[PDB]
Amino acid sequence: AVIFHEKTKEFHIFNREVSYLMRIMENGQLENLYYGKVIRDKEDFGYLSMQYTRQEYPVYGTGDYRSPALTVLQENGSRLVDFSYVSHEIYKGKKGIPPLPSTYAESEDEAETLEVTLHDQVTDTDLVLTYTIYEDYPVITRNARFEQKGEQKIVLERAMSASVEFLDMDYELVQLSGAWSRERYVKNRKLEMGIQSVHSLNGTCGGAEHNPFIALKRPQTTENQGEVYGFSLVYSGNFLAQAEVSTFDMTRVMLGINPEDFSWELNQGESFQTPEVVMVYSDRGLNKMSQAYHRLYRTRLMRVTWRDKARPILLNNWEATYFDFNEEKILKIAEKAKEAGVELFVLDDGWIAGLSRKVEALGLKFGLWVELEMVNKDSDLYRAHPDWLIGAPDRFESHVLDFSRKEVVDYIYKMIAKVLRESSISYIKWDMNRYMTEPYSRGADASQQGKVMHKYILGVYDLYTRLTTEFPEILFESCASGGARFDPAMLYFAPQTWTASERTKIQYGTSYVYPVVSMGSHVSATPIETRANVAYFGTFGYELDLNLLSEAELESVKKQIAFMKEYRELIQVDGDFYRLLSPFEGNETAWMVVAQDKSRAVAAFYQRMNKVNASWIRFKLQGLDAGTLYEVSCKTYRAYGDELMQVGIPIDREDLNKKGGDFASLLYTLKKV
Amino acid sequence: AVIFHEKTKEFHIFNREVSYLMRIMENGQLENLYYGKVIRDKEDFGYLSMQYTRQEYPVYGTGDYRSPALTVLQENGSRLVDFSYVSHEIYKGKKGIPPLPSTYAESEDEAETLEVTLHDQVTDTDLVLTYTIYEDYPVITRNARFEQKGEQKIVLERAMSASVEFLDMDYELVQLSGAWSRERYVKNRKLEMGIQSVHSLNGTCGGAEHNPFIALKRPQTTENQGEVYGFSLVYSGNFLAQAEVSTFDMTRVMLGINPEDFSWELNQGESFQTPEVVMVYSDRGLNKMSQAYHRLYRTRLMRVTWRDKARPILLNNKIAEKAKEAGVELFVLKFGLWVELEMVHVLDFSRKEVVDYIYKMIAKVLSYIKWDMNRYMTEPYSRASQQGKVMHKYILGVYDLYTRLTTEFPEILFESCAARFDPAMLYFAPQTWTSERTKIQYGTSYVYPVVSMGSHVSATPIETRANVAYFGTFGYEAELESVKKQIAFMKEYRELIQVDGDFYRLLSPFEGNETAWMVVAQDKSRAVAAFYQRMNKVNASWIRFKLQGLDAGTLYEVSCDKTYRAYGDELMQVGIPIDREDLNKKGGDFASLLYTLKKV
Amino acid sequence: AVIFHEKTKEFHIFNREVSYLMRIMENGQLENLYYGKVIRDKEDFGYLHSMQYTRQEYPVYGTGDYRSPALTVLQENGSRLVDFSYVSHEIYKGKKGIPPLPSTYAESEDEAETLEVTLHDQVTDTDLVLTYTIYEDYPVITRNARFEQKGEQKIVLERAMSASVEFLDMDYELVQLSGAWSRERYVKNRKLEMGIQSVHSLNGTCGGAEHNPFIALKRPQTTENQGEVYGFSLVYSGNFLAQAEVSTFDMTRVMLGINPEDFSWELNQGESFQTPEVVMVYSDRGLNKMSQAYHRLYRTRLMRVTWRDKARPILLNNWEATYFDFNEEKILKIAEKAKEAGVELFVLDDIAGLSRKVEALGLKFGLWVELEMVNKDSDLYRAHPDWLIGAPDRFESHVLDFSRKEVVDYIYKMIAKVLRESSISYIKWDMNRYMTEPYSRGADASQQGKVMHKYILGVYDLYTRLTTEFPEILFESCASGGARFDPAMLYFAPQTWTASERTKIQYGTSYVYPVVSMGSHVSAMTPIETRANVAYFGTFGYELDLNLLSEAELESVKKQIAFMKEYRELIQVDGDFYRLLSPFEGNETAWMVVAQDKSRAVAAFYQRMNKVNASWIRFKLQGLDAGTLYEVSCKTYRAYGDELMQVGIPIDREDLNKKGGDFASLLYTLKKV
Repeated sequence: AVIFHEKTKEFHIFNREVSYLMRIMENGQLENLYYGKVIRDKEDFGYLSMQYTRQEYPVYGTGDYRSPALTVLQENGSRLVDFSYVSHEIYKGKKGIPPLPSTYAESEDEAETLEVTLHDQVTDTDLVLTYTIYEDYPVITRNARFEQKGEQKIVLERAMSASVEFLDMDYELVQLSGAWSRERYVKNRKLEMGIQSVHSLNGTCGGAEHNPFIALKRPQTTENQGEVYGFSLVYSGNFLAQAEVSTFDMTRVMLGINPEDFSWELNQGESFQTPEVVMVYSDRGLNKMSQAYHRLYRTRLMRVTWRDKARPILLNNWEATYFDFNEEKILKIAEKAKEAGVELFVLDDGWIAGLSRKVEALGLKFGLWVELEMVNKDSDLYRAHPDWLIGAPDRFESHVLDFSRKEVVDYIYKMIAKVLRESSISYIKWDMNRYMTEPYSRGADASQQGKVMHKYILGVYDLYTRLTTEFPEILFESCASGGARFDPAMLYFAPQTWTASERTKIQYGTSYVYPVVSMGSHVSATPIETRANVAYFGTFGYELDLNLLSEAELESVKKQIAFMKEYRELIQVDGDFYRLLSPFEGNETAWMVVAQDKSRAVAAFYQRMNKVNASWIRFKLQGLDAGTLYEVSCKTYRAYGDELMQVGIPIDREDLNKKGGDFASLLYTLKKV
Repeated sequence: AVIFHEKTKEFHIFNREVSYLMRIMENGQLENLYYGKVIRDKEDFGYLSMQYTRQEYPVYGTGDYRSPALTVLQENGSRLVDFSYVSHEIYKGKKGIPPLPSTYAESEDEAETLEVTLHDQVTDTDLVLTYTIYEDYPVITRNARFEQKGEQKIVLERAMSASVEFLDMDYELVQLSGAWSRERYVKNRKLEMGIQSVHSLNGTCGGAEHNPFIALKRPQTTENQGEVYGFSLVYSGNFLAQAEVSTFDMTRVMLGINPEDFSWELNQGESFQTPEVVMVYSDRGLNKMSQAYHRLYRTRLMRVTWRDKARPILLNNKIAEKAKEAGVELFVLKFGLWVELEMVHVLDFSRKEVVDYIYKMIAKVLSYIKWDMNRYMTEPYSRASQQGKVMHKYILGVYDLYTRLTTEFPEILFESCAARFDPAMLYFAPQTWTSERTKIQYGTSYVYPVVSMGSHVSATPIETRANVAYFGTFGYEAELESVKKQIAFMKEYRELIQVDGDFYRLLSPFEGNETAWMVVAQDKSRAVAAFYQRMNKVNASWIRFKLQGLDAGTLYEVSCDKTYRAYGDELMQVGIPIDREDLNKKGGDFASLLYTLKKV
Repeated sequence: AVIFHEKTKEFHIFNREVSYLMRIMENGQLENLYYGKVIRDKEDFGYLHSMQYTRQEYPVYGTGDYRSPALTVLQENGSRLVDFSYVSHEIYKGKKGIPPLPSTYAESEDEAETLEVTLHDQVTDTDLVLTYTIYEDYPVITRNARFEQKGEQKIVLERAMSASVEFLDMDYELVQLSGAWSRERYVKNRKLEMGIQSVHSLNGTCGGAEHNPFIALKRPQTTENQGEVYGFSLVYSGNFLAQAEVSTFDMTRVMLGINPEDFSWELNQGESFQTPEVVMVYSDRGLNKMSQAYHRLYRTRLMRVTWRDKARPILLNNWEATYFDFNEEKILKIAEKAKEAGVELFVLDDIAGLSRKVEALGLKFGLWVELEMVNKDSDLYRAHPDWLIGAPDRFESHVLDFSRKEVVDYIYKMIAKVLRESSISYIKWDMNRYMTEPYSRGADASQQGKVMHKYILGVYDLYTRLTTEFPEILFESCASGGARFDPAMLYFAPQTWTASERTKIQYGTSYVYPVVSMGSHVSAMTPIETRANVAYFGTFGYELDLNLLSEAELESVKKQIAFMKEYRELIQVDGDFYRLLSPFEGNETAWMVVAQDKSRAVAAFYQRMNKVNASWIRFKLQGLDAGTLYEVSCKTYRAYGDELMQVGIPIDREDLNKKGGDFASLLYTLKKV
């Protein structure tokens, strides 16, 4: 799928519906030509002065006067660098960057890879650019890598993964942002002459106010037609998503790691790796782009032994920090299992090895709650190794343990593994609810400062690596209270995570890029029916006390559990998410799930505020198969596919008025014949 | 006046037109309380983490999670820093910045100054914040200074000049952007979560891409009513103008020099001075802000010589040619010259050797001299700890060269061309060089005075070009007698257009195809107005263009350059009727008209 | 305030705030010149000077007219062509009064002027009179028309518009007030484009049931505090037609009047026709000042005297008593619930001895009465089957005819017989049906074109005679529908009937109606306090069942009654309404009332959606003097007027949270020193 026309010195990245053209300029740099819909192969695209050309990896210190993408600092105090093409090679299959998480390929003819090498002469460093194209998907990935061959000591202050340029300034930025309890809201803004960007500086976790995602769509693009470009970045630390335009009407969008406190330094024989981006092109709409992400992340990125199974039905329990009484817990589960029929029970706080075997023998699994920090009073590390705590000297400390140093990592792994080795724990839940302040390391030289954030992230990554390669049979939750680690990397390590009108808006916002399975939803102590109807789509759980609920509620939860146990196979692992109505610019939301052979479906309709004496409603589905006699239920009638998609399902708005107040909802079920 | 309210530790500053208030908080930092319309005095404005409060000089790494305005690197390798109030004092006047240009006060009853000292104990560094309030105008200036008293070295990585915060995001950023041949086109955008900014990294030229000026206005503000805020930076090097809104709807703007390739080292006993910013508030539209800026720049900024004096008419390309004296006062090839003192391919003004060499070389041959530069910069390196100061030192070098020349020869009038149209040059070079020129002049008039722009007439008829070129400095580059009549007119009104007048903008080239402006004397005695079309139409409706900034009292004589008399009120509401296809099509497209409004 | 410059033949009406300027053309028609800000009087306006392009006062089709006409008369020749010419004019002082319809008045003959111009046609020998009135110390102008027949020829009228105002440019917006019932009188604004934009009402009876007869025309940048805005209102209750039309030459034209869909009035020798009145208000400060002008004018010079200054009484209603004709339970009610709580008016829904008993307890009495409706069973039907309204050989499904005088006199005799014996002091008239088959069985073929305009005059004269016989009875001109809410009913009946979907209705309708006319009520999700906080503004009333209520509620109702009885003098009869925040943009609402002298005020605001982790709010008020110190909150502090207007009152968002959920209210009160 990759060919090199030697006569013109240009490349071509084929696919079924994606094309990418590159060329080697006279100066020796790399220039883009086209990127979008597929193009038939031609032998010469010749017919198609910096600051006026589209580059692949710009560098400051030349005629180009826009924002750069790379910045080095030599010993003599200069920021000038340039370097050109020396060699390249075409490979087959993903190789994988070792220290960082990434995607992978199972077979051999599933993907293709191109690696091109560029070399600098004055400072003697090497830069390697990697491109990857997936068969059967419209997805392209890229990254970069630095290697030093000479003796000079260089310092890296700016390093971005990707850089893409266009020739037209008529687009419409899209971003996901919001504070906690209202996070991942959809915002969109028009491009204007200058700079527009989003970023994050929380330190410990990823973006808590912004999400490492950014889109670029035409003004007329809607859920069903139009052009759209999507960029996603695989990282958990500080980042920067910038999209500037120039007065000459050219757009340049870049992703990468935040250069706010990046001061990485290289020596001879050392090397540096950078996170990779994922680019998807869709000419049919946001539905198609979101489906591309859903399929790719569900299949090619999540850990094996969890891609085909369906998640269990958890049942946490709230309390007032009572005592460690044994009989009450064992009686509680017996009630829950015998009656409700759930399949997993989790204990919280500390309120235990012997307790693990009893629960398993009863007919259900077990789970725990863990947090990884230290306290200045009783952790005994404060009186054992005071320096292991983070914080600069002579500065007041407002605690978080230092994961930069390898010894700490090993201490915890040897300690936590001591607990995960004799009991039958099959579920655990990681927590983090603190922001990094005063990021100074007491175990590093003054010249090695500025690597602290990246080293911290690498440390948490390799701790997860060791733990999950030692005990490959348990499940993980990314976060419990922070709600700010919702990034693809944690999905690679922890298969899921934690996130009613607020819930509807949040889920609609977050379904642009992440799959439905990874979303964690629960039912808390508005009738239970609407909460169940909104919590069906995703992981399903309960946080309730069985004593406080009457028998009618027990029958209701039994029915709900039966329904979810029936349909979770379709909803989670084999389906396609379709968005129909938007919570924004309206007061109604709607979505549905359709199997891969167009044979079953589940559609839901929600309301936010009651309307009196309003108009009647038509509910138009999508994604079905025309010319197939579907049978709709929930009252049954039969209808063809095309007319059901085109005239919609009638909705009697008095019927939802009976269902409740201000939070009515409905479900529908389809079949084949 | 300014008061310090020692009981509650609050500082109040005001010109009877606006009221700004600060407060010393618990940890010794400063806060912001209110900034806008003037308010009276109470004694206790007490009823009114760090990431939610409003501060006027933020620092990163102590709980704040937004872009900081200060970043210093210490030997230990850390980048953390704290400052606390230690003392304060009050001046009367304006001491001014020794090494950098600034606005100057002449009498001591014209402005009052506040200075607050903040001290850091770990690095033994001093921070001084300076505020100035002008009497008779609603303007405020700020800057900062850094002093080191200890022994260890520290390095400045980012030093901004201002930081102002609000409590709502309901605004609309106004910027002034463009490219070569089309500079300074007005653009509007809506504030939204994230960061939006304008920057410039060109080199020696001062804002070749965006002019260093931003505004911030309500959605409903037109040219005649509404609120507006104005920020202007007096500098010629690389700059940056952020505007960030958080998720709690808290806007925060900041101005300063670009931190892209800035790294200043401070040793024992050393000092660093930052450029000064100027703020203006208005509650009656953009016009009020425009007159405030215009009057201020040409009142206490431009040289004391070319202030009450009009500008000479000029001509470009010997005694035989100069014998054609049709009213021309000055010739360029009295006498004027043109030089390029910076190209040889670019000199290095950071060192003093080249400065002295060129000074002697020019003073050897040294009433009108120009200055040209046609290249930006390339490979910013100088022949190891001072490599980051090259841009700022180059700017300081051209600044001191200008100072020496203007101190030596006090009469020679200098211009400038390249677009380096900053408020810096005007301090040394009082004037600068600049159909299509209609939109360029309209945009530039938001901040700069009308005398600043240098207009010329090239070789469609000539009358329209003359009409558009009257406003500014008039110049040149069967028909000769018309040229005699043109210079006859310009010599009659330049005492009003140039020195004593107020500029008003009536129609807008954007969102239309008309353009209208006019000037008015200090009192309402005389005026001149003009209305330029662009492309002629057909079956258009009748026209009745009105007037503003005018007295609602006495009579006027509307000499349609047919004379009729009318009161001020009507001229405000009904307007002057214009008959399309009778006079506008009489000349064709690009039609223009003039008017006069003598009083009695 | 009116001067005729006979040398130039132009009129000039001015009021030290507005200026209307007219001219007489060469062919005998009237041409407009200017309308807007006041102008000093000059000696001549010659320079301000093809029938389709000139601006004409009262346009007529034909004779070169090509836009929509304003007058259309049919003659026996079959022609439809007329023209008029100026013959005379008259000037005097004080309003005179249109006898058949209602209108504003002047009480001192030094507060108004008048101009009457006469136009004559010779082919048909008919006369037309145009009237103009100007109020001193108000920016308001009125105008109407009148038709007279002199010759023996017969004419038939098909179009009759009350007014026609026209401008020079299309840069405007249209502000209409339109909605269905239970969501009535919203605000929809619409731009102007080449063509026709209009609103109308074809309902047979009541009218104004989906489009209130009001229209505005404001600049695009006009807000509640600055801008230029025009106002037009129509004093009528039947079918109306408000039409704004623009031409390809960019010249708007707005006209009001009667809907000509079923208007076929004819004029015989010596007859006459009178058309309704329009009211025009110009404001240069904004919608607040325009609304204040309407409020003051309608409250003073249009509402019936003997009620313009006294405050309305607190009333109580009982509908939840179901339907049982027992006795002494109502006595126990009025004795120990209503009287004790402090309500002075007790309204009974659906003899004479009971009324006297109620007065002994110290209360007034009320009643409910539907007048224009009959049932086939009703004795009236059996005895007089033709008195109804309908057509032969047509089905219908019963409205009683008022075109005939016999029905009017019968109804008046019956109702006066009822009222004389009892001590009634409050009556609520009702009408909850529309008119279908508008045909009369008493007129001949020629007169079957005026019944819809005729019975409106019938009901007008019925109220005239009733209210002049009993000049001490309050009237409420609605009980279900809220469609008779227009100025004429206000002239006859001082007031009428009307949380979420109520704080928006009131905000919408307060543009052109004083807050005295509001028929607010309290009825029993939400707490009682937040409903009272909305019901305070306007007439206060209760619709509850005090028998079924707990003591905690009866302890708060007394406080509510005390507060309303304290502040109703300020709120109703002497105060200026100010609008601060609008519900059609955000999710908050706010208003306040200020006394005539800046001495005291009351403010409040509401929210509709509960928010979490939101931003700070500075509730800033206006319409107040920056003179002195005053503030009380509910403790208190002190502040100057200017500071209070510019920085506002801080609001702690936690305080709203504890004051209930999703519907939070606050009340503030000011003082002098």
